Amino acid sequence: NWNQGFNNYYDQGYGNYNSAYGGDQNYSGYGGYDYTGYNYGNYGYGQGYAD
Amino acid sequence: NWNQGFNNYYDQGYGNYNSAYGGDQNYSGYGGYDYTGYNYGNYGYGQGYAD
Amino acid sequence: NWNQGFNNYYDQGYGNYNSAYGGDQNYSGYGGYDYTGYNYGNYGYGQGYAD
Amino acid sequence: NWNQGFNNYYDQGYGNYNSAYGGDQNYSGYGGYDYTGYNYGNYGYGQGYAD
Amino acid sequence: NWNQGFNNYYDQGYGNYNSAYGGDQNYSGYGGYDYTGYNYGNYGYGQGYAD
Repeated sequence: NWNQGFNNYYDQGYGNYNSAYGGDQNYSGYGGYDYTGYNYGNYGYGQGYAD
Repeated sequence: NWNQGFNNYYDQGYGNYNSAYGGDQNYSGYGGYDYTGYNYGNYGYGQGYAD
Repeated sequence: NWNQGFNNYYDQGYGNYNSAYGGDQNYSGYGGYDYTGYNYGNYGYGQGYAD
Repeated sequence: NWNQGFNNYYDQGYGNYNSAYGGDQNYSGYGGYDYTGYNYGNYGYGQGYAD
Repeated sequence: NWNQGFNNYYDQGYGNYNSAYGGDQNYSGYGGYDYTGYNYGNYGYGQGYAD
């Protein structure tokens, strides 16, 4: 028995679920508040940043 | 038994589900509030940023 | 019995769940507040930063 | 019996759960506040930083 | 009986849970505040820093 629900959210509270059943879950994004992010990663074929 | 529901949302509360059954789930986006994001990643064939 | 729910969120409180059932969960992103992040990692085939 | 919930969050308090059932959980990201991070790691095939 | 919850967070207090059920949990990231981090580690196949 694995439980992650039965949560109550008020005002501006939120909650996100990133799940992978029978696999591997990879997280590489951004979260939080009052931040600046720059994405240059390579996820397909080639290069992300060319200098 | 895996549970992630039975949640109550009030006012401006929200919740997102990113799931992958029989596979791998990859997260590379942005979340939160009061942030600035720039996306330059390469996801297909070629390059994301050309300098 | 594994429990992670039954949480109450008020005002601007939030909570995220990154889970992987029958697999490995990899975290490489950013979190917190008042930060600046630069992503140059290589996740596919090739190189992330080309100098 | 393993418990990690029944938490109360007020104002801007938050809490994240990175879990891996039947697997290994790897953490290599950033957390906290008032920090600057640079990601150059190699997670796929090739090299992260090319000098 | 293993307990890690029943915590109260006020203002900007937070708490993160990195767990691995039936496996090994590896931590190699950054935490705290007022710090600068550089990631060059190799996590896949190849090399992290090429000089």
